Amino acid sequence: ATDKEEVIEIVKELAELAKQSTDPNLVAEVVRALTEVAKTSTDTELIREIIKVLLELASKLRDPQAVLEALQAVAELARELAEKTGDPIAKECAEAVSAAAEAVKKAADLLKRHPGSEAAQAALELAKAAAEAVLIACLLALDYPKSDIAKKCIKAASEAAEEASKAAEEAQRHPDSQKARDEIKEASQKAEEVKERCERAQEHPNAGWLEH
Repeated sequence: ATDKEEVIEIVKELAELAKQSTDPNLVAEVVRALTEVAKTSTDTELIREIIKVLLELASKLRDPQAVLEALQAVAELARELAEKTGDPIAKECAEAVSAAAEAVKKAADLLKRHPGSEAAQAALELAKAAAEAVLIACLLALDYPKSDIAKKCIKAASEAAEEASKAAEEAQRHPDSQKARDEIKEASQKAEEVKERCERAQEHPNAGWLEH
């Protein structure tokens, strides 16, 4: 623990390095390593910050296995962070992430079985959009746990995760239904708007790449 900011700078190098690698084993190690630090740290703000790095990483990983691995880790640390801080939102975020990962896993599994089912393609898109909404909503929940914006965007993003799971259920039953495709796509647009509305609410640091 040379310094709280130092370790924070360390994980970012690991996070950025995780995105650059094209080998799945090395990425899984980065998650496990990032998960170990937070699992051993007694500094909630350090844990909180590490989760934020994991949220952004899941957004940028291009391997489905690595994404789910990132979402699982976020769920784990978020649940631990909620118990420590006794903060309910951290629990809410943890549940929403798990709901999001599950729908993604369900939809991706289905599409593999019916690669030509447009309704199945629509279901995966909804699960992806729902997941992104959860990621952005968790980021607000962690930064502004007291804000009502975070309360609303977590409730909506959580809602999108339940719909994403229901869409995968109907799609499996009716892989050949155009109506089911249209409904899922309609629900997908709503979830995408949630993500965009919540993203606009977050405040980023006025620190350009060149300054740091």
